[PDB]
Amino acid sequence: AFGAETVLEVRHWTDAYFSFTTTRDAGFRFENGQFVMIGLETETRPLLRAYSIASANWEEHLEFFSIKVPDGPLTSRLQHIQPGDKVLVGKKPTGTLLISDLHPGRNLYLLGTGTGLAPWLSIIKDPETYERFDKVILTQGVRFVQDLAYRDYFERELPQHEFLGDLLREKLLYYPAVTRETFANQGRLTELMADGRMQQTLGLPTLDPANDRFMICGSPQMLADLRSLLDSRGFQTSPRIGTPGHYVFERAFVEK
Amino acid sequence: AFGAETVLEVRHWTDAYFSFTTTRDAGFRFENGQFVMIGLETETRPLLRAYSIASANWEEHLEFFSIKVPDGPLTSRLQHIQPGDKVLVGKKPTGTLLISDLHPGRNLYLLGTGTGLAPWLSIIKDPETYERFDKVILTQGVRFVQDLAYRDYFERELPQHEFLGDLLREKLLYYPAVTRETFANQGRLTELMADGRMQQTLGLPTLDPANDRFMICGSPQMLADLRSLLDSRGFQTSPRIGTPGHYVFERAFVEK
Ligand SMILES: Cc1cc2nc3c(=O)[nH]c(=O)nc-3n(C[C@H](O)[C@H](O)[C@H](O)COP(=O)(O)OP(=O)(O)OC[C@H]3O[C@@H](n4cnc5c(N)ncnc54)[C@H](O)[C@@H]3O)c2cc1C
Ligand SMILES: Cc1cc2nc3c(=O)[nH]c(=O)nc-3n(C[C@H](O)[C@H](O)[C@H](O)COP(=O)(O)OP(=O)(O)OC[C@H]3O[C@@H](n4cnc5c(N)ncnc54)[C@H](O)[C@@H]3O)c2cc1C
Ligand SMILES: [Cl-]
Ligand SMILES: [Cl-]
Repeated sequence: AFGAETVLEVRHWTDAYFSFTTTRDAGFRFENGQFVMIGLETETRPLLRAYSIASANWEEHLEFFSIKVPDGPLTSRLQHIQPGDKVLVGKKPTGTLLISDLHPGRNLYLLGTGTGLAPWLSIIKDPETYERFDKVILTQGVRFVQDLAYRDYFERELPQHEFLGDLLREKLLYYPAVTRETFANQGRLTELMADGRMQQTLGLPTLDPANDRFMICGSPQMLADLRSLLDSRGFQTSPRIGTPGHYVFERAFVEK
Repeated sequence: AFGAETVLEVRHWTDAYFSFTTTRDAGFRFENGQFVMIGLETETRPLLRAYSIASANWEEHLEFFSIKVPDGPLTSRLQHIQPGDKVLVGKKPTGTLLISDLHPGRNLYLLGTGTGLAPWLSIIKDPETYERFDKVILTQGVRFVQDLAYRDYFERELPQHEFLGDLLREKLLYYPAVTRETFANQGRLTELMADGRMQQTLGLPTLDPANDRFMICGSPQMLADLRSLLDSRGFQTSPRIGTPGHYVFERAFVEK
């Protein structure tokens, strides 16, 4: 059920976040935005947790973007992985963060906090994302400036993607947000959207249910707050996988 | 001079050939087709050898395609590398296998035997290769059918390259050759070209110095034989790096 894959590269962003890549089974297929069970072998039972696949389905490796919880059963150990180590990966990806469950639209907003950024790494590398949308707004809301992950990638490297680059300079807009200190965009994503600061910064029109589509991935609080905002502006959720709406959303984690 | 990189993936083709990938230094730049010194740390002095870079310069990792010599000082050890191991990689790539040293042409023939295939893995992934040529003929001459490396990649996977695929189906022609047993294309590359079997199979015209360009990488014998053939047909070699000709060539190894 859970075959081992091998850890390739590992990068630590902060004391709380790190990324890693693994090998990918020949028969492993997924839709961009989906999550899969991953984990570790132990002295007893394997430790297994849901993780977004932070890479596109056309890519040769898998990537994961992970929290580090000091006493978390999985991540207390996962944080110490090294190239060559084994990480268990499931066979059955699933999840709600699918552009196929978004009604036709013009602007695609990817609203993520913390590790909620993970599925966006997949989505922004899907060619179909750009076939369907005029603008793709990539966000990450974090606490401090130093917490922003993949910043150089988004700001410098991705606009040079030998293959996606030309399109990305035209369509991909990066909007980092920081809560706990002064910054160009200071606040929760809900607050930056509530008074239209996000749209003003990006040069986009006031939110409109006919035009704007959302994918939302974050804390229980951010999901509740953003859903309340969008619902109050006339946006309708996708009610289940396979049924389209103006937005889709998925818990980045649960407060256990 | 020789910083360590980390081994990522390893694949054994036969008892005599294997491939591996490594991390790449942020400041490491190269022209497609070039070689670099690589090697291993030891109990004394590092073991260092010239290796073609078997990947394109736009890619995030390096790949190498290696012989296994039973009592070879480097490869007796290199064959046992595992994910996570360190491989030394030089800073100063060089070499003659540069499309920039080919006069304008129509068809690009990549004539390789054994590990001579390595630089072609770089060249066939360079977008500039296809800007400059109507057809790219990818060869590997080997002894037995089972020795052909990357066969599924060339025949099945590469024509589906999410980004290079459309172009490759149009322009990339794979021509495997085998000497020691019956096969669609049986013989040395020199022999398959001497009587035009290669051109007939591929549906290309008789060799013509105005139109056909060659990059040649292989054994001392194959280089001598192919140069004699091409020279007798009026093709002129590039005399040095930076001065263009109808063909370029480089030793895949030396008989020590
Ligand atoms: C659909 C889904 C997708 C998920 N995708 C990811 C992902 O891409 N990356 C990832 O790191 N985790 C993801 N998670 C959370 C993940 O399943 C684990 O909870 C996480 O690996 C921590 O495991 P643990 O055993 O160390 O801590 P656990 O005992 O699961 O969690 C303990 C506490 O850690 C905190 N926590 C757990 N995960 C996070 C998190 N991601 N961000 C902030 N705080 C967290 C919460 O306070 C939680 O109560 C996802 C969860 C679900 C349900
Ligand atoms: C410009 C250049 C590029 C090279 N690129 C590559 C490359 O991409 N991949 C690679 O494996 N080697 C390549 N080589 C050969 C390489 O430098 C080493 O010789 C090889 O790694 C074997 O090292 P060793 O110490 O094990 O054997 P060494 O003592 O170097 O060689 C001993 C014997 O092994 C045989 N041999 C060595 N290399 C090969 C080979 N590649 N194919 C068939 N027989 C060989 C010869 O009989 C040689 O006399 C290249 C050499 C040069 C000069
Ligand atoms: Cl929020
Ligand atoms: Cl030959």
